[PDB]
Amino acid sequence: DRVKKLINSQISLLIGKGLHEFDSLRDPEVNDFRTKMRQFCEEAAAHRQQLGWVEWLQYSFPLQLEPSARNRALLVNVKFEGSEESFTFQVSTKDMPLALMACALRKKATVFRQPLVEQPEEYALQVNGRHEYLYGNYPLCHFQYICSCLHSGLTPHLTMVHSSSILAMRDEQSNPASLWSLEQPFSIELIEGRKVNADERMKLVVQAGLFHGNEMLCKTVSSSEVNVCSEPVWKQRLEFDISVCDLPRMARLCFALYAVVDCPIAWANLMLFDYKDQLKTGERCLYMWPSVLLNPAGTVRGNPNTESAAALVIYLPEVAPHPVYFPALEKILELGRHGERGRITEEEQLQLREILERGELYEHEKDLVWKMRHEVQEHFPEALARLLLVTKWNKHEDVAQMLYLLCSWPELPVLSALELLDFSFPDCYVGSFAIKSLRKLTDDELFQYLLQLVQVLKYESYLDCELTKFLLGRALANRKIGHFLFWHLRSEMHVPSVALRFGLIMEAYCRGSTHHMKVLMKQGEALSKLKALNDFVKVSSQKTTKPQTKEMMHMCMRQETYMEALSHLQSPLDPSTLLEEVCVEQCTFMDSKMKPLWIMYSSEEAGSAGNVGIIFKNGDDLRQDMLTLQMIQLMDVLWKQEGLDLRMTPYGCLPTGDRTGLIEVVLHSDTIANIQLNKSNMAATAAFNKDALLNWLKSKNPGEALDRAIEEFTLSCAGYCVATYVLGIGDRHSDNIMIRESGQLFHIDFGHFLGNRERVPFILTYDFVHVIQQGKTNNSEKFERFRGYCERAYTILRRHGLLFLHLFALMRAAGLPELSCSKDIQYLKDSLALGKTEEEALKHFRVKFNEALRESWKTKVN
Ligand SMILES: O=S(=O)(Nc1cc(-c2ccccc2)cnc1Cl)c1ccccc1
Repeated sequence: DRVKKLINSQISLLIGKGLHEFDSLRDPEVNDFRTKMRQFCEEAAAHRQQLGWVEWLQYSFPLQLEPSARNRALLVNVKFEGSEESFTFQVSTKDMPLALMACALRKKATVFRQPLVEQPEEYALQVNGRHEYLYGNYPLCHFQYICSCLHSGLTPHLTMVHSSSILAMRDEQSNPASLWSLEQPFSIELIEGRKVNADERMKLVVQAGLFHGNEMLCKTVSSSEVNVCSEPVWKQRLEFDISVCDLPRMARLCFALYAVVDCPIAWANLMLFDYKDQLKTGERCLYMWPSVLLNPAGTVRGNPNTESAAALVIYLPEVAPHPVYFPALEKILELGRHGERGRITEEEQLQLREILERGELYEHEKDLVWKMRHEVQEHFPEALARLLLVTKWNKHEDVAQMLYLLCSWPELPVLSALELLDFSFPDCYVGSFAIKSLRKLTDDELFQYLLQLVQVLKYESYLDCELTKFLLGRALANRKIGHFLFWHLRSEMHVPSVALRFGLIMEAYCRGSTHHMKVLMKQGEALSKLKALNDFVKVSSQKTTKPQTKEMMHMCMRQETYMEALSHLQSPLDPSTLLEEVCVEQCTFMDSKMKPLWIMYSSEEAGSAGNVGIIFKNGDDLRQDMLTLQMIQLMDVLWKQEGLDLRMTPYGCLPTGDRTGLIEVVLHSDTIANIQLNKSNMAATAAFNKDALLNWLKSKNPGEALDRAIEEFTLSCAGYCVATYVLGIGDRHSDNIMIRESGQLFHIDFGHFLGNRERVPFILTYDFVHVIQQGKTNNSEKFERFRGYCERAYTILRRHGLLFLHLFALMRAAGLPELSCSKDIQYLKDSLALGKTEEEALKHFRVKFNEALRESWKTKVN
């Protein structure tokens, strides 16, 4: 009672929408989702509270392993929980956590003078001051943390945590106690319009279309030209060239209101069948969306702003004296079960094999694929997507035959399934099949494609769908998936077209984890304080000097409310990272337009690893930066899987709200511009500006350490050269290129990509060529090693080109201005040269790299 009320108020606060607003809609679809998903999520919670302690570690602290894992001597520091005493010992990189734990237990038994009761099977290793653990049958070098410690030269710091301490964690965090006979053409009545705004010199026209995804089910139909006014009256029948029996389940009726002398005013879409498969009848008031002509990919829910929105009043006629439902799967299978099998020649079989292993088709090739659909199922099951595109979705008998084959179709690889989630495959059985083939995704693969799967939610026609249930069950079984599902949904609550669906998904999730809701509320409280702090800085910076604005910012941070809200939270960029004590004296802001905040933290328990920073940005849209950074991280994963480590810096970037988000601070790094300022009285002051970077690296890496710093520079430079080329990242200058003290180079501020439209050439800078060449004019041994790294990295990506295309195609749903149409994805097809052999593509890359070298020489000549 009292606790249910508190939880409801806490969910309302967290999701940024009062739960009463869901009830105020008196919508049965909203109500059924809330009830079904509350039940499904609470069952997930009860399953969790009973997990074994190692399974609970898999839930809460999923393993962070090196892509390769999916000899060498090592020093490790181990302490036991609650002890100020630690033990430093030598293990091998090939040793398993259990060997290290048994070594720590022998040390404790000798130091505490007792033959211990505890066995190493009773413990897990926590990374000090982090929500990260090392457990399982994996050598130590396979863990991201150990791998990171080895490369940086730092000593791993671990805590032996007993099964009883993990079980106390689990307990503390528990939840509190018949259509086919209807042959008449499809038709509607266009009654009237309301709240219409347009030039009175013009006329109003309503264009109407019937769609199955992106494809027209028949020709579009227009109303008559009526004079422009606030309340236009049509009262006319619009008839389509499609029988009511041929309407597919996922048929959408799309509208566009416009003014003619073309002038787009608004658009609205609706599904012809409801969420309970009933064919819609009666009057419908369609609260239209402003047009930026038909928009089939647009949401099928009305504009919530009923006070200002233009509205179309339509009538769906009563086609039968009884409710008509879409036929059940059993009746569809019955109809599709019958149909002649393909009996063709070996030559016509060779023409079919040529096109199925090939990508648009000619009409005769379509009729052949459809004829040979049984052979597609039995010998080319990965060509399901081609066959689905040749199916005539506007003929219920052809759809029945396709659906019969699909229900016996073998499970497809993850790559094929991601393609099948595209809006070009709108059928709910195709969608269900795609999800079934994605269930085999590992948590690491799911995490990698989470952003795209969340965007796919904007294509969903109904609230209760297989994709939401899949995403919810996977989020409730893995805290890190849960974390990022919440934030991707939360960051779009200011968008009216998704606020309902997203708010309901977050409510359902919260029912499944009360503790995690409170952890996320703490993150929201910090973000709330950061926004108020940033507004103060924006105002102050325009009136006083930077050291004055910085002092006032510190004073505001020093307030009890800010110190409490800003300290002891999980990072929204990484729930493994704990943001403990805010280091006020170290906090600052950037001189740029939006004045982003630089917030520093420290943790005594994590030591050096607890020294972390976050950038809070308000005023810019960070979605494209996040997508680019995720794509670079995917490149890094793919290269490491072929044994190529290009020493990339895929730092965190997370939109959290309306033009609001966080960026991970990469410590011990500076921009090329600051280094190239060539300031006097510094360790890097150069005779020639070209020496500055190398002198800076020399000062950070004394003696023998320079060699490895030049090598890290070369590797990351090859990785970023390929990544910016493939992704079309332009506007690259000295202030958006950074360098780490280790020698690693990385890119920041990714506002423009995919050539944005001017095709971006491969980029080579003489300042970077100089470091690669170890400060020598001619050093083709070092330069050509660099070109080899570029070529190897490029050819690895091309081999996974389809994965990038499928993910970028899913991202079209994001609404990013630079990722709107097929032209934007043409850029990625061209940069990866996928319509070529590896020989023709490598030849082409060599032409572009040599062209970039000749361009770079225009700077070398001087
Ligand atoms: O305004 S900023 O603070 N935004 C930003 C900073 C970083 C960043 C990340 C890891 C270390 C360091 C800076 C990444 N992306 C962006 Cl858009 C910035 C700082 C320095 C140069 C230019 C822009």
